[PDB]
Amino acid sequence: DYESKIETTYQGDPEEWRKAIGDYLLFQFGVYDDPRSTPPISLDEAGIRYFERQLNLAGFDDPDRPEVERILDIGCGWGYILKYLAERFPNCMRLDGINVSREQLEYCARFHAKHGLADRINLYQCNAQDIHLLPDHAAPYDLVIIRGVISHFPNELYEKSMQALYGRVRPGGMVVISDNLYNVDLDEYKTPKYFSQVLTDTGFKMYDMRVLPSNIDVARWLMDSKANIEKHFPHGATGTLEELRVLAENWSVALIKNKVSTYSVIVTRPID
Ligand SMILES: Nc1ncnc2c1ncn2[C@@H]1O[C@H](CSCC[C@H](N)C(=O)O)[C@@H](O)[C@H]1O
Repeated sequence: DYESKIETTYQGDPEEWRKAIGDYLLFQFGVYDDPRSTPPISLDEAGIRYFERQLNLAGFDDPDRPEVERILDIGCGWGYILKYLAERFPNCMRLDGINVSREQLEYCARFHAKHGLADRINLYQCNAQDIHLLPDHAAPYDLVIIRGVISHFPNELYEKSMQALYGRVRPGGMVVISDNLYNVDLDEYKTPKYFSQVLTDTGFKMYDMRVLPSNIDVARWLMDSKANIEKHFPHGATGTLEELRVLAENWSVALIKNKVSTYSVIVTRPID
């Protein structure tokens, strides 16, 4: 039922999703402050510049760092992050994606194949808590992406997932996380502290943690996706797209009030 509830969330025609969240189908917000972004900044542009800023903060614009031989994308959505990483790391011959959504994985497979990446990118129906089942234990991960996923995890699944992940990360390896955390510890009519503590308790060293994108940039992404749904589905969106259209206002209000932020959380497995 856990996986059924996530399958329902991300089900529906990817071609419909494109009209709402952009052609790249990236679904963890974006940054609007990149000097390379020419206004008006699209959801696609905001989303990929946000990911590029995360990789910059994780040290991947420095050439004096180890070769990236193996990549994991935990909760790989509609597969654009894996496609981007295959082009950014053209000598990386193994990029693994895990997802519980069969419809997203079926789209990922077709999208990657179209781009000649079917043999470099491996896609698994695999819950983050079962990552011990990923093949080739001899090849640790140099780079792990967890972009807008852990919000779907009960605390126990988050802890077990990070415990499972840690042993499979190469010492010196980077885990690049984006999640939507609460700044307020009360019921009003995961916190940064708890979120960070799970990673450090696991044995990861904190490398960089910050609000990113800014509250106003997350609000802009949400209100732009809302405008997209209202323009492209004037007669009514349904399921997750209608929920997104409604959540956009309430979440944007929470963001302006600083009740919630999106955090860039980059940890490393220590070279010990
Ligand atoms: N327990 C779990 N194990 C694996 N993937 C999960 C998961 N719970 C949620 N997911 C996946 O996490 C994703 C959340 S949406 C984010 C998608 C992508 N990382 C992006 O940045 O666009 C979805 O693809 C969802 O199916």
